[PDB]
Amino acid sequence: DYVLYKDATKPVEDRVADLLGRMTLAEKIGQMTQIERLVATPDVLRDNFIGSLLSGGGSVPRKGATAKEWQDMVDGFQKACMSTRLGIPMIYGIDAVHGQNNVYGATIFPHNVGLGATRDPYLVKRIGEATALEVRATGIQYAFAPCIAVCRDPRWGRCYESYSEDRRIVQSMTELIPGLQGDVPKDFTSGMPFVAGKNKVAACAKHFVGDGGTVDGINENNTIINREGLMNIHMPAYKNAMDKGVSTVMISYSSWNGVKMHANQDLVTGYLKDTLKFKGFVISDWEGIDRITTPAGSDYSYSVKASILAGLDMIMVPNKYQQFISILTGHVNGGVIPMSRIDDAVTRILRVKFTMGLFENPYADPAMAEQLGKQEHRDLAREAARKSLVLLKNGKTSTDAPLLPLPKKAPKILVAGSHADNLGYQCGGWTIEWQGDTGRTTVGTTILEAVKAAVDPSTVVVFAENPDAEFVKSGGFSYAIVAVGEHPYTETKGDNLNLTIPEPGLSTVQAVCGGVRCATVLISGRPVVVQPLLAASDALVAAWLPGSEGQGVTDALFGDFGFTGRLPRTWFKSVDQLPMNVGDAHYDPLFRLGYGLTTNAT
Ligand SMILES: *[C@@H]1O[C@H](CO)[C@@H](O[C@@H]2O[C@H](CO)[C@@H](O[C@@H]3O[C@H](CO[C@H]4O[C@H](CO)[C@@H](O)[C@H](O)[C@@H]4O[C@@H]4O[C@H](CO)[C@@H](O)[C@H](O)[C@H]4NC(C)=O)[C@@H](O)[C@H](O)[C@@H]3O)[C@H](O)[C@H]2NC(C)=O)[C@H](O[C@@H]2O[C@@H](C)[C@@H](O)[C@@H](O)[C@@H]2O)[C@H]1NC(C)=O
Ligand SMILES: *[C@@H]1O[C@H](CO)[C@@H](O[C@@H]2O[C@H](CO)[C@@H](O[C@@H]3O[C@H](CO)[C@@H](O)[C@H](O)[C@@H]3O)[C@H](O)[C@H]2NC(C)=O)[C@H](O)[C@H]1NC(C)=O
Ligand SMILES: *[C@@H]1O[C@H](CO)[C@@H](O[C@@H]2O[C@H](CO)[C@@H](O)[C@H](O)[C@H]2NC(C)=O)[C@H](O)[C@H]1NC(C)=O
Repeated sequence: DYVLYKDATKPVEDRVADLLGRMTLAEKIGQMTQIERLVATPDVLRDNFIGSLLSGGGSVPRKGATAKEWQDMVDGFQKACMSTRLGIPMIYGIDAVHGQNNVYGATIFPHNVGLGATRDPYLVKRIGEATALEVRATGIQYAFAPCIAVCRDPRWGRCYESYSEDRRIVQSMTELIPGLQGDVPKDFTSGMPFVAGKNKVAACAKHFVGDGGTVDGINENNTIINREGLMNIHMPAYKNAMDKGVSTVMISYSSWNGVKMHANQDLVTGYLKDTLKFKGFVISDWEGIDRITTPAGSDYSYSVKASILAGLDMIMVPNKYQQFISILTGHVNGGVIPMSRIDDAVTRILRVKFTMGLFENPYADPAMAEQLGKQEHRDLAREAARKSLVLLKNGKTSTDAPLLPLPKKAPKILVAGSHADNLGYQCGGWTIEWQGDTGRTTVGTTILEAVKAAVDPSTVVVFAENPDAEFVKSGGFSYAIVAVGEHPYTETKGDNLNLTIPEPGLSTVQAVCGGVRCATVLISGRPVVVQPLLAASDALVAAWLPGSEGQGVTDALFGDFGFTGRLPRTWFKSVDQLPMNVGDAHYDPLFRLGYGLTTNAT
């Protein structure tokens, strides 16, 4: 007879209920399973009724693969899923944290900390829109963004993924969600999931909760703070996410007062689900449940029980699905985990899938392939890059002539530094590779390239990665642009207790600036010991991790636009002051939050 759940003209809730009521335990648990593409097969996906696949950092079908290659890969996995008895389409997830960053040729936008410096939520919203198009351009329908952590200690390797240390700024930036998913209807209830259609993607608010408040900025560690602070600082943005209809929420590896988030039923079910009324699905982090126990995985059975009972709906296994599905099946077959729990998880997962139209459009649209790296997106990124720059110094003394804007016409100029012509360094972590990379890893424009594309044709441009003092003094230069900073990093490989950029960097700035007036471009995902760099430079700009569009940097250096960016974090005098945020009693910053010199277009 008639099959309600397959009827597109029927309400989401009715369809969910109809489909759920037909599912077997194996099919229900399968929906709760998310596996890495590396361990997926048509048989595996079909036989285990897999509900979702993801692509971890760097997990690509081929280096430099095209948009169609991605679409083909996703579709291949989908055909397998659509062939099951119920034909429930899978949702493919990926880390498009600043563009479809794993994908080659994809537009790379400035990382969040830089976006916070723009104080322009609408811009961030437009980036979310561009990002959705580029993610769908590769056939993917789910982005693990935005990260709305409120980084409170720069020593955190993931601080660049935090818009600001001030939650009011992080809140304003949740506009990325409607950009990615689309604007929610005027009626809309806070907490319901939403996705406009096949041209949008389901978003993810992560990492619930307090991931940006770990002691000493140690990643995945403990966040020691009263419930007032937890709710005053780390919780606010999630409510905005609820109001804007975020589709999913990922749990944090971090603990809150000794308790693992992946096991905290009070917050996940009690607060997020019951209090906040979140109706989308809650997903774990990469082996997040394994880490509930220490050693990690030392009691996977306990890990599955604790996390599921806590309230999580989908688990990012993401490799040993056999064990996950086996163990969870036993716990259910044994009464250790009630069917209501399983039925709730599946309800939430199916609600999200029906709502976003996955049952109507399970396959990729070949016509979206051109969206990947569309010039307009690059122009947008370029704009974001420029607007995220923060001018810290612009003249050695109160009476010096302002160095920036620099003249586009000069006899001979010098571009130098380890970050002057290194697209990978410029993009930072979460780009092509998980930990990011060095060199020309994708399609873009380096600072050196941008400079050459901006100057007058009569202007001779010379490049030196690390020239010595003499080379500069006898070079007959009019001025120099030196770029230096941190190297790409992600998560733990990024935690740093000394926060001083690697060498050569300072030496290059001192050697260059000693020979000719200079403008130092500091590439970093956070504030770093900067007094020595300021000492040597005539002008210095904090460019954060601008992304693939280097011209955004020169658009400001050469006066096409005036600097407008303002520090989205506190800039410390020394690491021993940390933690140290705006509003603290001992607040003695080198540059207070909100600081930013300005200039006007020529
Ligand atoms: C302040 O704390 C930080 C973090 O604790 C510390 O940096 C870390 O230092 C570790 C060792 O001291 C280092 O581990 C070794 O890494 C080697 C490879 O490292 C290169 O490649 C990775 C990416 O694969 C980059 O992240 C690294 O920055 C490094 O990159 C190369 O760096 C050189 C020097 O500038 C440059 O000429 C190359 O072009 C560049 N190439 C690349 C790939 O970009 C391994 O082979 C080895 O087995 C260890 O695992 C960490 O990687 C590093 N963390 C990061 C992200 O930088 C920092 O230490 C200072 O800086 C490092 C780079 C090194 O020069 C130290 O001697 C120096 O002291 C520390 N600073 C202070 C104040 O002590
Ligand atoms: C927060 O971070 C701290 C510091 O990284 C964590 O402490 C560390 O905990 C691990 C185990 O969880 C300790 O590992 C050692 O392992 C060997 C065997 O592998 C064992 O013989 C040692 O006795 C020890 O367990 C490590 O020593 C310890 N580091 C120190 C000195 O503090 C802490 O567990 C993290 N907590 C949270 C909330 O994540
Ligand atoms: C020169 O630059 C200043 C600094 O940005 C401009 O003033 C800002 O203008 C923005 C809007 O463009 C306002 O939101 C800010 O409040 C202003 N900042 C302050 C305190 O001045 C100024 O309009 C620019 N003038 C020209 C001719 O471009």
